[PDB]
Amino acid sequence: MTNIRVAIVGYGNLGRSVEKLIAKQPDMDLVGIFSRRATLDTKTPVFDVADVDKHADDVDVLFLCMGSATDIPEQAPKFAQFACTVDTYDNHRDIPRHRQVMNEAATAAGNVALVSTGWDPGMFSINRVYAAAVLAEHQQHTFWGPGLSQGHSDALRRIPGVQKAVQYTLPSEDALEKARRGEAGDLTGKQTHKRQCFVVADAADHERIENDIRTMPDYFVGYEVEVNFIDEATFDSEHTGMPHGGHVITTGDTGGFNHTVEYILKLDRNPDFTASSQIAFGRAAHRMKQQGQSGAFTVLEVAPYLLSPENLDDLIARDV
Ligand SMILES: NC(=O)C1=CN([C@@H]2O[C@H](COP(=O)(O)OP(=O)(O)OC[C@H]3O[C@@H](n4cnc5c(N)ncnc54)[C@H](OP(=O)(O)O)[C@@H]3O)[C@@H](O)[C@H]2O)C=CC1
Repeated sequence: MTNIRVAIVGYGNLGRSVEKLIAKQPDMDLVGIFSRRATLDTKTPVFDVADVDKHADDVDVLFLCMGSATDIPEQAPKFAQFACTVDTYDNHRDIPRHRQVMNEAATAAGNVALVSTGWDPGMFSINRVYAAAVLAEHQQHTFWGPGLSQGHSDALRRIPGVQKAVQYTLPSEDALEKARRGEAGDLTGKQTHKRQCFVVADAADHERIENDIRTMPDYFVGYEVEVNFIDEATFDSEHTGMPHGGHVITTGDTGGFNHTVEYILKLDRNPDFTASSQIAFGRAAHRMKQQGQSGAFTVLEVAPYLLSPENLDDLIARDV
């Protein structure tokens, strides 16, 4: 058994998660980390991202863990010419373009690029397509959370007087139920999710801050909001985590008979589950290349069995 040689590009939250999780794999060897920074807090060999071309023959798959916002769009295609790549790119409106670009790079180099893996895009995208394909006439919605929202948290932190803050996006239990019954067709995004804020500020600024939040356009205006002014000690203790998750609910009618399909994710640590998904798809990319395949693919184009470290025969005999 020849293990798959993998490397990590970008050492942030995701990068640390995949590094830590590769040890739990029976068929993978971490060759090193390609970073823009020289000094990293790890015993794993660190290399300059500029020297990827010099290790092209020591690596089978590159786990791209840089920022989706800017890094991915411009850097990703370059790495596809050196080995199979796996990213968790999440800009939905840019995925078709990303795929086309990654496909040209991967095809030319003869590698396989797995784009937009993770839980969303990723696992949620898969369930969305499966549930919609099965239930011809259907209604579908995806709720996010309970979970930390980085975008909304930043809006909170930029309010004058806020020392520390975090906001959790929580799906409205009322909206979830309606969706399960198939009566959520007419619900706005303003009523499917609730917003919970935890702010650390001087008691004298509480009245204003609370009002700034409730009237903040786009972010909180029109939503059910709940503000909590906690002690710094309480914040550091129970609000320095990265939890997340969500629900993908699909309902359908088969002639006077309703069917509900619900996929739920409860993650204690977002980067850990994302890394787990990315890794599994890393195994799939390698396998696909072996089978003579090349190009860029989404999670919708890989047969399920490809992500598993077990042989197909064991899977069919035990899990089908
Ligand atoms: N599809 C999905 O379900 C999901 C996708 N994602 C995507 O995955 C990505 C995850 O990145 P994440 O680790 O959370 O974010 P970070 O910002 O922590 O990591 C981003 C990049 O910035 C760099 N950098 C990291 N830490 C530092 C630092 N301390 N000082 C200076 N530079 C640093 C890194 O590159 P370098 O080491 O080279 O400096 C790293 O690759 C996101 O962009 C998101 O779009 C996230 C969750 C889910």
